[PDB]
Amino acid sequence: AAQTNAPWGLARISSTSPGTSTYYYDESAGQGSCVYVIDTGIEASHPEFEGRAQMVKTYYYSSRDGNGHGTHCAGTVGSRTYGVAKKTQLFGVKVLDDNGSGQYSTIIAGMDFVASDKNNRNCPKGVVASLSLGGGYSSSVNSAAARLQSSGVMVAVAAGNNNADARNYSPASEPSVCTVGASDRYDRRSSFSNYGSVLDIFGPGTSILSTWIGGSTRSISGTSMATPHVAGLAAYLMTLGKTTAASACRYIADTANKGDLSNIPFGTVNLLAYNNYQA
Repeated sequence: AAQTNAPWGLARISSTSPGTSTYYYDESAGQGSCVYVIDTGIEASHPEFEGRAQMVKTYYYSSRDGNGHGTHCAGTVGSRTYGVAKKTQLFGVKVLDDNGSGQYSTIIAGMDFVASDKNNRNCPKGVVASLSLGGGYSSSVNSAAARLQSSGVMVAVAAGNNNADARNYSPASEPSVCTVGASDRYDRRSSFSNYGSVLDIFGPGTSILSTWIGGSTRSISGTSMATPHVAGLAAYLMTLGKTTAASACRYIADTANKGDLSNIPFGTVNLLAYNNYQA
């Protein structure tokens, strides 16, 4: 399948080269997989989700995305125009209030929720969790992410937007999940992107166009926008049978574009997510 005039990030993940604008992907498109977007909620009614998105859990007075951040990440995972896996199922877990903030205990509870809730969902191709969130180091947030990964969900988390070593952030520093940095359309490390030995992969993170609340769209930046590219890619690769939840991050890193990124600090992986689809 070929999506002409795709967002640069989608075109990048199916390209050996920057600077193209067509997204190439196998039509299976994540069919039969599930991605949990653990964030501010998802505006499920957005026409870009085609009835494939729904809220399954909130810890606040509403499950509605009053922020837009969770809707935007969900759109990068699986919306028809802006998504990596255009046929996956999107399950919203609202752990962040409409200010974008949330207590670690609520975030931990949401990860444990996903690790149990997947047994209530039909995900024969497998389960992914996209965690475009984080804060300071927390061994209990790390362990919650490790438990979610251990239960058979591929966990993709943002490295963080501090232009620092991700070692001091959670769940970015949990080694067993998949920590995602951000790159820009010129294959530069995003100026804000965290780095370090704990990073596993980079995805498009600068000026990412996706869905927004009120049925709209907008372009915003963050390692938080690189994560749903990797989450979506995983669900795409799992649907294709090329990897499992336990080995998806390792597979994505094995098959990534090597050494194409600039301003990658010494000791950080120079790997850019790549679906390696041959049309």
